Amino acid sequence: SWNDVFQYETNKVTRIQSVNYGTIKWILHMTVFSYVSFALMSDKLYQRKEPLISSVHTKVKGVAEVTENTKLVHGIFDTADYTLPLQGNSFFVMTNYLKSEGQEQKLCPEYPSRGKQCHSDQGCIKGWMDPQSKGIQTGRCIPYDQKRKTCEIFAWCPAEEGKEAPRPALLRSAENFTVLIKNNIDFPGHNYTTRNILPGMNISCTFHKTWNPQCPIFRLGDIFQEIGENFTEVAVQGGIMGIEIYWDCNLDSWSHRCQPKYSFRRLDDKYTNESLFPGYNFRYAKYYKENGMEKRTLIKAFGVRFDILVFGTGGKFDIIQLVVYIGSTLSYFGLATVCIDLIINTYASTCCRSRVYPSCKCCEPCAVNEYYYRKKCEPIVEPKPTLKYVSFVDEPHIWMVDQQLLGKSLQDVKGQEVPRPQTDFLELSRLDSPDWCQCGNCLPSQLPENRRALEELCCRRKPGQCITTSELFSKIVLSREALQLLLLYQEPLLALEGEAINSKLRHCAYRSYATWRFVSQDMADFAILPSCCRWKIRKEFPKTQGQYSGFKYPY
Amino acid sequence: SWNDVFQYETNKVTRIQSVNYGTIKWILHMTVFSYVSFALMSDKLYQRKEPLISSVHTKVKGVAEVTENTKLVHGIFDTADYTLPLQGNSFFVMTNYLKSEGQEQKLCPEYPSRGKQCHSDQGCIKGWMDPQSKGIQTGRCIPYDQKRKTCEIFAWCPAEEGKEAPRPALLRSAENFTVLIKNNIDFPGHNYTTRNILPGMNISCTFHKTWNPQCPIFRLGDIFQEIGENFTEVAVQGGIMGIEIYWDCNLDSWSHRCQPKYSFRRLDDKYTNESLFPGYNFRYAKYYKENGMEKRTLIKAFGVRFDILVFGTGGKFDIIQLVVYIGSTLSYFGLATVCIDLIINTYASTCCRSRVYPSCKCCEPCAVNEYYYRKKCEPIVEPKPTLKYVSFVDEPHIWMVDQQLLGKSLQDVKGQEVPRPQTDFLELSRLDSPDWCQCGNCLPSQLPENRRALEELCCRRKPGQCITTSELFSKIVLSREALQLLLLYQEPLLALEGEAINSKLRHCAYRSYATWRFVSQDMADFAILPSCCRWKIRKEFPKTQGQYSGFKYPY
Amino acid sequence: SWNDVFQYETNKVTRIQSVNYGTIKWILHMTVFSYVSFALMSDKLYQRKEPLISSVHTKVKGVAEVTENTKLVHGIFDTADYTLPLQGNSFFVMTNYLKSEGQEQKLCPEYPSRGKQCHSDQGCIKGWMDPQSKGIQTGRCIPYDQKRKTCEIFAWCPAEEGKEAPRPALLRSAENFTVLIKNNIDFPGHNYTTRNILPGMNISCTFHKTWNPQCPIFRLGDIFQEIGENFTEVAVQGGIMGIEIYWDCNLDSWSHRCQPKYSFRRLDDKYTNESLFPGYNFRYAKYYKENGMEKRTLIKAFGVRFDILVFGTGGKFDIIQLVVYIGSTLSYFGLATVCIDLIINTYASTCCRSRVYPSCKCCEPCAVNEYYYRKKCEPIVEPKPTLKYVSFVDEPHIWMVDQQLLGKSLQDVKGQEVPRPQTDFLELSRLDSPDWCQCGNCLPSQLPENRRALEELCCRRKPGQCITTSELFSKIVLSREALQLLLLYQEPLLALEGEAINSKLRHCAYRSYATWRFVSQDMADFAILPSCCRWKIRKEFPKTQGQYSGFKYPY
Ligand SMILES: Clc1cccc(-n2nnnc2NCc2ccccc2Oc2ccccn2)c1Cl
Ligand SMILES: Clc1cccc(-n2nnnc2NCc2ccccc2Oc2ccccn2)c1Cl
Ligand SMILES: Clc1cccc(-n2nnnc2NCc2ccccc2Oc2ccccn2)c1Cl
Ligand SMILES: Nc1nc2c(ncn2[C@@H]2O[C@H](COP(=O)(O)OP(=O)(O)O)[C@@H](O)[C@H]2O)c(=O)[nH]1
Ligand SMILES: Nc1nc2c(ncn2[C@@H]2O[C@H](COP(=O)(O)OP(=O)(O)O)[C@@H](O)[C@H]2O)c(=O)[nH]1
Ligand SMILES: Nc1nc2c(ncn2[C@@H]2O[C@H](COP(=O)(O)OP(=O)(O)O)[C@@H](O)[C@H]2O)c(=O)[nH]1
Ligand SMILES: *[C@@H]1O[C@H](CO)[C@@H](O)[C@H](O)[C@H]1NC(C)=O
Ligand SMILES: *[C@@H]1O[C@H](CO)[C@@H](O)[C@H](O)[C@H]1NC(C)=O
Ligand SMILES: *[C@@H]1O[C@H](CO)[C@@H](O)[C@H](O)[C@H]1NC(C)=O
Ligand SMILES: *[C@@H]1O[C@H](CO)[C@@H](O)[C@H](O)[C@H]1NC(C)=O
Ligand SMILES: *[C@@H]1O[C@H](CO)[C@@H](O)[C@H](O)[C@H]1NC(C)=O
Ligand SMILES: *[C@@H]1O[C@H](CO)[C@@H](O)[C@H](O)[C@H]1NC(C)=O
Ligand code: NA
Ligand SMILES: [Zn+2]
Ligand SMILES: [Zn+2]
Ligand SMILES: [Zn+2]
Ligand SMILES: [Zn+2]
Ligand SMILES: [Zn+2]
Ligand SMILES: [Zn+2]
Repeated sequence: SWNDVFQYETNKVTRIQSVNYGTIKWILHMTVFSYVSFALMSDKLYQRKEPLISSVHTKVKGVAEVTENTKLVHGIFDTADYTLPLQGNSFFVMTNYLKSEGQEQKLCPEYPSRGKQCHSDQGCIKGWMDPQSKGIQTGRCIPYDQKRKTCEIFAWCPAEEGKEAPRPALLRSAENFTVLIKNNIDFPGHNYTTRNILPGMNISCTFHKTWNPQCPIFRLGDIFQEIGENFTEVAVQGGIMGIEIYWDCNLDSWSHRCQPKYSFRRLDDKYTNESLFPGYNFRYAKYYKENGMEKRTLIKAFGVRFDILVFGTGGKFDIIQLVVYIGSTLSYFGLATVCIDLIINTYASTCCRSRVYPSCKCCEPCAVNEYYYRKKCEPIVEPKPTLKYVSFVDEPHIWMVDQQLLGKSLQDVKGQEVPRPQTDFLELSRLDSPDWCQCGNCLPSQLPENRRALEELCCRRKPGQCITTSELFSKIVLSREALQLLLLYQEPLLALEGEAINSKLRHCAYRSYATWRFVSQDMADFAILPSCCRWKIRKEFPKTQGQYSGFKYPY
Repeated sequence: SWNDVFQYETNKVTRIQSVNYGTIKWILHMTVFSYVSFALMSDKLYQRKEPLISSVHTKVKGVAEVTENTKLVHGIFDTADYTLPLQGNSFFVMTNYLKSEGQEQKLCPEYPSRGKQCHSDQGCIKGWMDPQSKGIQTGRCIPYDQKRKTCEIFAWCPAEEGKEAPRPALLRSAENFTVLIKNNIDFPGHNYTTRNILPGMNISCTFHKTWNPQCPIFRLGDIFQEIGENFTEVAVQGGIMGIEIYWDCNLDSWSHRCQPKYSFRRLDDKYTNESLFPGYNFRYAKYYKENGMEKRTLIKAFGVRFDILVFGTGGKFDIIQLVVYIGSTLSYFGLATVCIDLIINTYASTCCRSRVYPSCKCCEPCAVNEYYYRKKCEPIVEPKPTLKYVSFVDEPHIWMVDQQLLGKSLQDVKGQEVPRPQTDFLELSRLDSPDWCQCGNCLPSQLPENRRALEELCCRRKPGQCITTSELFSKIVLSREALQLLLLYQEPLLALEGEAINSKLRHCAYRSYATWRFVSQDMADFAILPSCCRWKIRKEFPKTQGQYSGFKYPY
Repeated sequence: SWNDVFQYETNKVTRIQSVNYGTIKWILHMTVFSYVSFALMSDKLYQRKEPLISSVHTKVKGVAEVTENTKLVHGIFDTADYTLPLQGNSFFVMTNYLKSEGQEQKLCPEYPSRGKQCHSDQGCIKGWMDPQSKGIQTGRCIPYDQKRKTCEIFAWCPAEEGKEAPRPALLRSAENFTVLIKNNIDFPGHNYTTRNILPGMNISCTFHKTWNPQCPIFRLGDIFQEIGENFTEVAVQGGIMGIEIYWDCNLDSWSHRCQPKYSFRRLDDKYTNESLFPGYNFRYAKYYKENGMEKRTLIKAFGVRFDILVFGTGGKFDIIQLVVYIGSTLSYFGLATVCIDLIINTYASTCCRSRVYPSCKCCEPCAVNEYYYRKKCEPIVEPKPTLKYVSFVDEPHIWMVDQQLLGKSLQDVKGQEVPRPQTDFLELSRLDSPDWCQCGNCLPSQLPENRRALEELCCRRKPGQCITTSELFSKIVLSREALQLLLLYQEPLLALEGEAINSKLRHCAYRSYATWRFVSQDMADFAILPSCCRWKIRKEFPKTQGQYSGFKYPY
C-alpha cells in the first residue's frame, strides 16, 4: 500500500497543430489576463482598506457691524457674540435673531401669528397646552392690540413666539466671515496618521477648488456660492450646510498619497413645510432676578449650522488579499479550453455537414473537427446483463439490443444501430428450418424455454447464402490448426488431450467469430452468435456429456 | 518553433452511457448552481456596499406645568427651560433638578449624605480634597443641624452635594413631549442622497411601529414604553436612551428602495453602582456679582439624554464584484467529477468484490466500475536500471524485480506479481546443469561475475519440460524466414550478408520472445530472457568474434 | 437524444509509480493546505465582520485650589467651574483663563500685542475690520499706556485680545483630576451589545496599561505621561488629546471575547504656526445690564479637549463567507499538477539530453520523462488539403509537405521531417525515364497538368534499386490472394467478378503500401504513393475504361 502513496496521475492529452485553435486560445488567455490585471489595479484588490478616525478643530474669524433701530443703534458682533463654545464636527454662526427681554411668568395675549387671532372665548380652550405659543390657555379671548385679540395664555410674557424673523437678516456681514478647519485622521490598523495642514503651507490663502484646493480656510459666502446657494436669503431663517472632507489615501511607499478633497452640500431641505420647522434656529435663555422678580431674557437665534463630515479609507498591500483575488480569478483561464472543446464537439455532429454546410459552404473546412472528436473521445456502454450485440452479413452496421427478451426472438427484436469499428490495417496487412431463419442452417435452441429466444438468431435479415458457406469461416473459426496455434501462443506447454481441449477450441472459435464480426472486444464480449455458426462450431468440436451452456454474462 | 505557438492541447476523455452517473452529475450540478445563485441573491454579492454619512436635526415640542412648594408655586417650562441649544446626534430633556442659589466661597458644613456625618475632628482631615463634597476639608467636625454634625469644608456654600433627587420628578409631564427628527444621509461613492421626510407625508402623525412606522415624530413616553422602560422612574435620576435609525438601502433602479427603520435601546446600565454615577445629570452654574460679592447659582439637572444613532449601507451593482464571486464559485462545479471518479476508483478495487459483495449483494451491479477504471487509467512504472520482468511457463502471471542483485540469482529473487496483458485478439485472430535450473537446457552465464546473476534465470520455477521444446518457440523465435521477413518489413532493401544480419536476427529473436511472453512492449523492453532460450537463440545465430553483451538499459 | 442526457465524461489518465513525483505532489498539497488554513484562521475569513455603534458617557472628578493676586485671593474650582455640560464623545477641562469684566461698546486702544503698536495715524486704517483685535479701526493712533500707543478701535472695551496666556497655568491641579468613561457598544447585525464596565469590577482602581488595563478611570496627568507629553506646559495654551477605545471582538461561543483596549494620542500639532491658532481655547461671554449700560464679561478659556474615539469590529461565523473563501482557494490545489507536468514536458525535450546532460550528469536519470511524455501526449496534425506525406526507402524518416504545389514536382519540394511510427510488434510477431526519377520504373503522370506534379514522386532521393524489386512488395501489395482475403474479411460474401473487384483490389494495394511504409493510419490517409509503385499496382489491376482518378482529399 506504500507504493499507493508514491503515485502521480497525469491526464492524457492530444495535440493539434492548428493555427485557428492556438490563435483563439492565446487571444482568450490574453483577454482574461488583461481584464484580471485591470480590475486588480483599478480597484486595488491587492490592498486591505481601513476606515479612518477623525478629529476636527474649527476657528471662525470675523466681526459684524449691525445698525438697527426711534434711534440709530450701531454695534458690532465678535466671535463670542455669534458662535458657541463647540468647535468640533459642527459649528454654528448666528445670522439673525429675535430677542425678548424681561420676561415674567404671568398671563399675556398669545402672539397673533398665522391663524392665532380669536374672535370669541369659544375659540380658546381652557387648560390646553399650545406648543407653538409655549403657554397654557385660559380659555379667554383678550385684546392684543387695537385691532386684534388673541387667546390668553400663562407663559413667559411678553410672548413673541410666531413673530417673523427680521428681513433683511441683521448679521448679513457673516457672508464675509472665514473658518479655519483642522482635520486630524488616523488609520490605526495601518498605524498611519496625518493632518490637513502641513509645514510650508501658505496662511494668507483662501480656498478655491481650482487655485487653492488645499487651503483649509473657507469664506462662508464662497461655500454657499460654490453650490448655487444664496447666503443672504438663508441668513433670514437659517440652514444647515455640510463641508465634506474625503480622504482617498494610498499608504504604499511606491505610490504614497494621502490628501483631502473638500466639497459642500446643503443638508436642510429648502422646501420644508412651515409646520416642520423650516430653517435652523434655537432659543437660548438667560435668567436673572430684578426687583425681586425672577425674569428671563430669551433670544431666538437663526443661523447656519456647518456640519463637517470626514470619511475615507486607507489602503496598504496585503498578501492574503492578493492571494484570494488570484485564486478567485484562476478558473477564468479555462475559458479557452471550454470554448474550443465546445467547437470541437459541436462541429463533430453529423447534422452539421448534411444540413449546415449546403446552406453555408464557408464552414465546410470545419469538418476536421470530426477527426479531433474521434481522436479525443472514446464512448463506452454500461455492461449490464441485457446488453447484446448482433451483426448481419447483409447489413454493414451493428445492432445493439439493451432490453429484456420477453419471449420474442432476438432476430425480431429491434435495436440501436451502431457503426462497425475499423480493424487495424497494420494487423490486417498480413498474409423444417425455423421461421425466423432464412440461411437454411440454423437449428432450434437447446436451452430452457425461459431463455431460448436468446439463441434464436440468424446470420442475416433477408434470405440468402449463409455466412458460414464462405471459406473464411472455416479458415478462421473451424480451422483446428489455427485454434491450437492460438492456444499454444497463450499456453505454450498445453496438452492436447481430453474434452477440455475440445471445450477450449469451441470457446476460441466463438471468440474468433465475435472478433471477426464485431472487431471491438467490448462489443465482442457481449456479442451473440448466430444459431447456424454456433451449432456448426459445436458439431466441429462436440461436447460428449451435457448440453451446451451458452452465453454467460461477463460480470 | 513558431508552430509551437499554434498548438492546442485537449484532454482525452472516455464516455459512459450510464443513467446513474449522468443523473448524479446533473443533480450535483443543479445543487451547486442553486446554492450559488441563492447566496448571490440573498447576500447581494453582485453589489458594492458603501456606508452612509448622516446629519441629524431635532426639534422638541412641549410645555410642562410644575407645582412646587410654605406657599404654592405654579410655573411652566418651555423648550428654552429644559433643552440645550444642541440639536444634533444627541439632545437632552431635563426631567428633574436641584437648585442652589446665592453660593459664596466660604466655609460651610459638608452636606450629611450617606456616611458623611462625623463625630470628632479626628474623622475630618485637614487639607483633603473631597470630590464628592467638592470642597477642601479643614479637619474640623462642625454642626450641620440640631442633630447632625459634619466636616467643615471650603467650597461654594451652602453645599447641597449628595442631596437626593426629588421624588417624584418635578418635570414628569416630559413623558408627553414630542421630538421631530430629521435625518439626511448620503452615499458619496454612489452619489445618492435622501432624507427621512418626503413630500406628502402627514404632519399630525405620531410614530407607531405598526400604524405609523415612518412618522419621524416621537412621543418620549412611547419611546420608553416600546421597550419596557418606565419614564416616571427614570425621570428621577435620569438616563440615556438610544434612537437607532437603520438604512438598508438598495440603489438599483429595478429594485430601488431606501427607507429608515426606527428602533430604541436604553444605553445606561439600570443596575449601576451608586459609586459609578447612576443615571444622568450635569451641573450648570451661572455667576453674578450681588452686594459686591461674587456669587454662583448652581442647578443639578437630571434628565434623559437621547442619542440618535444612524447606521447602514447602500448597495449598487458592480461588475467586478460579480466577476469575483463567479470566479470564487466556479471550482465548485467539479464536485460531480470528483464524486463520480471517486466512486469509479473505489469500486474498481478487488476487495470490493471478494468481501463487500458477499455481505451485501445489492452492490453487486457496481462491479461495472472495474471496466470503467481499466478504460480510464493506464498504469506505468518508472523505468530505472534495476527494473526487470520475468515470466515462468508454469505460472500464469508476470514477476517484476525492482532491486539490485547482490550476487543472488534472479531465479531466487522475489518479485511483485503483475498480470499478463491480453494480446489483441484481432492481431492474434490470424493463421551438470546449474542448480537454479530445472529445464535441463540452461547454461552458466558468460558475463563478468559482478553481473552474472542477471542471466542466471530459468524458464520455470518447478521441474518440467522446457518452454523451448514447444514448436511455437521455433516458429516464432528460431524461424529464420520469419525474422528475415520482419527485418525486410522494416528495411525493404536489406542486404542478407555478413555478421550484422546475424546480430539483427538474434536481436529480433530476443524481441519476439519478449513480446510473446510479456505482450506489453513496456514490459518487453525490461524483460529478461531465460538462459536456455538465450543460448539456444545464440547457437542458432552465432557470434563469430567476442562474447555476447547481454541486456542493456534502454535509458 | 434522451441518452445524450445520461452521459458522464471522465478524463483518461496515466499512472506513474514514481517516488519523486508523488513526494513532490504531496509536499505541494500540504503546503497549499497549510497556507490556506493559516490564512483562514489568522484573518478569520470564515467570519462576517460588522462595525460597532457606540455611546460614551463621561464624568470628571476633582477640585482645584487657585491662589492668585495687591492681595492674596484664594479660591477653588469644582466641576461646574471648569467643565461644560457636554459629557459625550468629547469633554473639556479648563486649565487656564483670561477674564475681561465689564466690557462696553465704545472706542478703546487696540491691545499692544506682537506688531500692533502704531507710530502715526497713517499706520491705522479707517473702517478696517481687524479679526485679531475684534474691532473696527477709526484710523487714529492713540496712546495705550505711558510708553506705547495703538490704533483706536470700536469694540467691546477694554480689549485684551492678544494678551499672553498666564504662565504658569492657574489650573495646574487639573493634572490630578480623574475621568470615568462609560462606553456602550452594539453590533446590530449580530444582535450583540456590551459595555466597558461589568459587575464585580473594582471602583478604587486607576488605569494602568500593565496593572489595571481595564479600569475606565483615568488620571489626566497619567494620560499625558503615558505618551511623553507634559501636562504642565500644555495647560498654558491648551491642546486636544485623544482617548482611543478599540474593540476587537469575537462573538463565536467557542471563542467568545469582547473587551476594550485603551490608548492615547495627541491630536493637536505641537509645532503649529502662531498664525494658525496654536493650542485650544474658546471665548465665552455673559451679558448683563448694569447702571443702565449693557455690559459683557468675557472669559478666554484655555484647556484640553479630550476626544474619545471608539472603533472596532465584531466577527461571527458565516457559512457563505467560508464557502466563498474555500472556492477562492480551491484552484491553488492544481499547483502540483502544473509543476510536475511542466517538469515532464520540459525534460522530454531532445535538447535536454544532447546539451544539458553532458554539462551536468546529475540530471541524467531525468530522461525517463521522455517515456512519460510519449505515454501522455498524442500529437496530431490538422487535416487540410495540402497535407501530404512521403517516404523514401533510402531514408529512415518520413517527410511531410504542407504547402501548395506550384508546378514544382513533389520530389523536389522540401518537407518537415517526422519520425516513422513503430509497428505493433505483437501484430508483427507473426509468420527516357523522368529526370526526377532514379529507380528506372516511374512513368509520367496521366492527370491534367494543373495537378500532375502530385504524382511526380519517386521511391528514393538517390539512385539505386527500386523498392518494388523486393519480394515484400509482391507479397503485401501485389498478392492477389492476400487482397481477396482482406476483402473477404471485411465482406465475407463478396462476389469476385466485374471491374469493381479490380478497383477494390487496386485500392487495397494502395492502402497496403501506405500502411506498410507510413504505419500510422493518420499518415497513411494523406500519404502519396511513388509513381513506380502506383503504376505497377495499376498494371497488376488494370482499369478497362477511363484514366485513374488519383489521390482524393478525405475531407
Ligand atoms: Cl446663537 C448665540 C451664540 C453666542 C452668543 C449668543 N448670545 N446670547 N446672549 N447674547 C448673545 N449675543 C449678543 C447679542 C445678540 C443679540 C442681540 C444683542 C446682543 O448683544 C450685543 C450688544 C452689542 C453688540 C453685540 N451684541 C447667541 Cl444668541
Ligand atoms: Cl438642563 C437645562 C437646560 C436649559 C436651561 C436650564 N436652566 N439653567 N438655568 N435655569 C434653567 N431652567 C429654568 C429653571 C430650572 C430650574 C428651576 C427654575 C427654573 O426657572 C424657571 C422659573 C419659572 C418657570 C420655569 N423655570 C437647564 Cl438647568
Ligand atoms: Cl471653560 C468654562 C467651563 C465652565 C464654566 C466656565 N465659567 N464661565 N464663567 N465663569 C466660569 N468659571 C468660574 C471662573 C472662571 C474664571 C475666573 C473666575 C471664575 O469664578 C470663580 C470664582 C471663585 C472660584 C472659582 N471660580 C468656563 Cl470659562
Ligand atoms: N459472446 C458470445 N459468447 C458465447 C456465445 N455462446 C457461448 N459463448 C461463450 O462460450 C462459453 C460457453 O460455451 P459452451 O460450449 O456453450 O459451454 P459448455 O457447456 O462448457 O460446452 C461461455 O463462457 C460463453 O461466454 C455467444 O453467442 N456469444
Ligand atoms: N529484453 C531483453 N533484451 C536483451 C536480453 N538479452 C539481450 N538483449 C538485447 O540484445 C542486445 C544484445 O544482444 P547480444 O547478442 O547479447 O549482443 P552482441 O554482443 O552484439 O551479440 C541488447 O541491445 C539487449 O537490449 C534479454 O534477456 N532481455
Ligand atoms: N493515400 C493515397 N491514396 C491514393 C493514392 N492514389 C490513389 N489513392 C486512392 O485510391 C482511390 C483512387 O484510385 P484510382 O485507381 O486512381 O481510382 P479509379 O479511377 O476509380 O480507378 C482514391 O480513393 C484515393 O484515395 C496515393 O498515392 N495515396
Ligand atoms: C463682503 O465684503 C465685500 C468687500 O469688502 C463688501 O463689498 C460686501 O459688502 C461685504 N458683504 C456684506 C454682506 O457686508
Ligand atoms: C439673495 O437673497 C437676497 C434676499 O432675499 C436677495 O435680495 C437677492 O436678490 C438674492 N440673490 C439672488 C441671486 O437670488
Ligand atoms: C400625558 O397626557 C395625558 C393625556 O393628556 C394625561 O392624562 C397624562 O396625565 C399626561 N402625563 C403627565 C405625566 O402629565
Ligand atoms: C413607574 O415609576 C413610578 C415611580 O416610581 C411608579 O409610581 C409607577 O408605579 C411605575 N410603574 C410601573 C409600571 O412600574
Ligand atoms: C498632584 O497630586 C500630588 C499628590 O497629592 C501632589 O504632590 C502634586 O503637587 C499634585 N499636582 C498639582 C499640580 O497640584
Ligand atoms: C513641563 O512644563 C513645565 C512648564 O513649562 C516645566 O516647568 C517643566 O520643567 C516641564 N517638564 C518637563 C519634563 O519638560
Ligand atoms: Na477556482
Ligand atoms: Zn439461419
Ligand atoms: Zn446462417
Ligand atoms: Zn533451465
Ligand atoms: Zn528452459
Ligand atoms: Zn522512380
Ligand atoms: Zn521506384
